[PDB]
Amino acid sequence: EAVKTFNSELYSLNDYKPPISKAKMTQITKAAIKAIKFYKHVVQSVEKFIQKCKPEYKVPGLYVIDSIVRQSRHQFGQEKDVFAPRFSNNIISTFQNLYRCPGDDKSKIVRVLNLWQKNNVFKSEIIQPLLDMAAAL
Ligand SMILES: [N+]
Ligand SMILES: [N+]
Ligand SMILES: [N+]
Ligand SMILES: [N+]
Ligand SMILES: [N+]
Ligand SMILES: [N+]
Repeated sequence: EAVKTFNSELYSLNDYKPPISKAKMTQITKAAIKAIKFYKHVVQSVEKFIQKCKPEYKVPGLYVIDSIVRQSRHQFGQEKDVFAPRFSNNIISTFQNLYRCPGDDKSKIVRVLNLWQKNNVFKSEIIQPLLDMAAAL
């Protein structure tokens, strides 16, 4: 139900040509956060979206992760945020999927990683392999 509403908004990305509207991203993020009880379902849905989506939607999918983790850290506290730790479990595979984006979108991913590193959204042991994966392409 809370997960149904989130899935609905997430998959609605398919109706749009990137870049995605701020208002749409906000709606997806707010739905994720309202559904914090079901954070595992939320993370699983985002990961599935990114695995299966067309190449033009990989960066939008990453922005969904970025938007959820930023809002959750702001709203619940960096130490208490449940989203970044849960996304970390499969993150190497998530990014393997993300890097199968158009070559003109690769820089957008590295930008996100650079900001995550600066703000310590993940520790170096997670961020560095993700940075290494960009360089290896
Ligand atoms: N998808
Ligand atoms: N993309
Ligand atoms: N939290
Ligand atoms: N959280
Ligand atoms: N992930
Ligand atoms: N970021």
